[PDB]
Amino acid sequence: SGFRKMAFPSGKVEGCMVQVTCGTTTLNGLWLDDVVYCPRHVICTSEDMLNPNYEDLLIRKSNHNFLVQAGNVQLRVIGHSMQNCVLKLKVDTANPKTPKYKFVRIQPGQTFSVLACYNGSPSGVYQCAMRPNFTIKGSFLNGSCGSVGFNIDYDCVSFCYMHHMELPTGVHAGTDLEGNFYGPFVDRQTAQAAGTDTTITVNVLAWLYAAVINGDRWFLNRFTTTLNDFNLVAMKYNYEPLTQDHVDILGPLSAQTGIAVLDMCASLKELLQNGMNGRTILGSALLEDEFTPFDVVRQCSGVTFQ
Amino acid sequence: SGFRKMAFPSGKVEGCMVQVTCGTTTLNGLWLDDVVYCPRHVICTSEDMLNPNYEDLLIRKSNHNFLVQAGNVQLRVIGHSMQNCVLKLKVDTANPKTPKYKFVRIQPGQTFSVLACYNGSPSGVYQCAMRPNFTIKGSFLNGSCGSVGFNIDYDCVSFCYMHHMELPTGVHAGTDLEGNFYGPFVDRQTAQAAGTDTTITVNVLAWLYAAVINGDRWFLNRFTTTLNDFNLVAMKYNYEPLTQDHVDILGPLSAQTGIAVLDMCASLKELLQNGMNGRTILGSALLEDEFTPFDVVRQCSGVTFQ
Ligand SMILES: *C(=N)[C@H](C[C@@H]1CCNC1=O)NC(=O)[C@@H]1[C@@H]2[C@H](CN1C(=O)[C@@H](NC(=O)C(F)(F)F)C(C)(C)C)C2(C)C
Ligand SMILES: *C(=N)[C@H](C[C@@H]1CCNC1=O)NC(=O)[C@@H]1[C@@H]2[C@H](CN1C(=O)[C@@H](NC(=O)C(F)(F)F)C(C)(C)C)C2(C)C
Repeated sequence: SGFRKMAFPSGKVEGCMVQVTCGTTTLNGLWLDDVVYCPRHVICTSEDMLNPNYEDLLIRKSNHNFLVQAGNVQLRVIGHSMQNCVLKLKVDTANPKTPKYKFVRIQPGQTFSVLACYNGSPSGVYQCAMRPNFTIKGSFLNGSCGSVGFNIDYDCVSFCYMHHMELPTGVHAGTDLEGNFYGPFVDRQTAQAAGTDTTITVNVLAWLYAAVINGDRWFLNRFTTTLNDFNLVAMKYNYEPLTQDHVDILGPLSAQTGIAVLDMCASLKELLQNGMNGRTILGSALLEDEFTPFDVVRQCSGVTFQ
Repeated sequence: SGFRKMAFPSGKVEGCMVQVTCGTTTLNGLWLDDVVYCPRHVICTSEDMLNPNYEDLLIRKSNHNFLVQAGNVQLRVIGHSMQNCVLKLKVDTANPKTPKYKFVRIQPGQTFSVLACYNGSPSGVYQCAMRPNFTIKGSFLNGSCGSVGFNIDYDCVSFCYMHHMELPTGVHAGTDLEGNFYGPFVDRQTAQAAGTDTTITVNVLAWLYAAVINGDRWFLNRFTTTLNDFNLVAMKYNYEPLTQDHVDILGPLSAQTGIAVLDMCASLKELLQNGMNGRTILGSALLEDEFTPFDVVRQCSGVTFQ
């Protein structure tokens, strides 16, 4: 029993972190094979960050202007290219610790582990969800850029995120490992808005199923509803509209507990309309939306990795 | 900015996990140097767990009754001893991945990372606090025993916990790495009570300081209090009594924010007496007590590890 927010083991990603310095600016890089990936704003000064022209700024840089360091060991840079907002530095040495990996673009609602890094060294690991507004709720300070997000599929590390910036509301923004930002964000120190953040409904239902599995089920009322009537109520609370695809993904949880998705939707409706009354669910006084149906199944089975 | 519950990177501990089988019972072991450590109830059958006599049960076991497996590789057991509730199996091969380590007994209120394991393979990592009642709020299923808790001090892994059992209220219990349980718990399948769980006051104050650091400070009232008047109110809410040692540990946070500990105590008093009114602090509708002053400082600086 017990339900906790859990990150994937980070060992396979720890071996891929390096420190990338250009001028005075130092950040983290991801060393896979003979390529190091980092945010392209490593070439900027503080002044440049205000309105950068990355092409012109990069045109003044050679391979020798990039200091790539793995522990107390320097890697020799023999190539460099800008791919969208990421800089790829080709090095003469392949990472002997390169795991089986792939680059993926995660969808909103999906979760991933973040290994927060400073000066190429891991500081900590935590779980995040890609919000519907393409922001994350992380914990990143100066030097954290280049810290990556990932999932583990038994032996294969799937990289999905690279940290670039923090927005005015305290939330975070970054790119996939090809350099494309999630959301409308740009890598420039200029005022940018995240936009209305909605609640990942399928994840809230998955979290209600974990609560039921773990004996916590006071919220289960005797009512039921329809997808359109539930959606009509959920949109009033800024909840993402539940679809038949979402219903099918909740399938294994619905089967393991004997509770129809539409019955669980009606209990969610009464929780949204009447609140929690100071009571808790899994030790929380709010409805939690950062656990996918897969996160709940993995934890209610104990899925292990290599 | 941003404040998240963060586990230490788990790579150094991943290399120490092995699978220990005795009869049909399989659990996790911690392989450091030429010794493997696991819960002594690996020698029990389901029936034995009801009222075990570990000495007599162990007396029927030889080195060859213990199957120790690292990946798809068997370790040859050449010695075995019971140290309190842990079984230590001496193997012919030292772990080539043994990091710099030490065994420590943590105090209540202190936190640590748990690398949850099944069949010797890591499944996930999360942070826990040793409650004042010597229980933890984990996420452990069948096979999770032998999963360990640890802290990292730059290069040195400090092992402080080994999982053994789950109590009736869903909470967890285990031992240090010498086999002594935290709390009054025994490794026997018999009804056992955790006892009244109190709130780690110094940690709640540390979490209020992280909230202030991260711009969240609505709760800051214009009142102040004394240690005895605050304690008189905190004991009514099952809060651990704040001491001058606690005040001194909050020092760096008090200095970084310009807020006296006793002023922060008065705001905590009004939060306990009048509630949060549906408002949140760091995205939480409850007062959080699983972040020590050290956890807050580490995150509001970005302390990194080897
Ligand atoms: C990279 N190490 C940091 C990560 C930041 C540091 C504070 N917390 C973080 O997440 N990235 C930056 O400092 C980026 C960088 C220039 C400005 N910057 C920002 O994150 C700024 N944000 C913005 O201007 C905004 F709102 F548009 F996102 C900052 C004001 C420092 C928070 C570049 C190139 C975007
Ligand atoms: C070891 N792999 C498991 C971990 C358990 C499995 C479910 N979640 C956990 O934390 N340890 C056990 O199954 C231990 C083991 C016998 C019984 N057991 C328990 O945890 C039981 N608890 C108790 O009887 C109680 F309340 F006293 F703690 C159980 C009923 C299965 C929860 C031994 C030797 C203690």
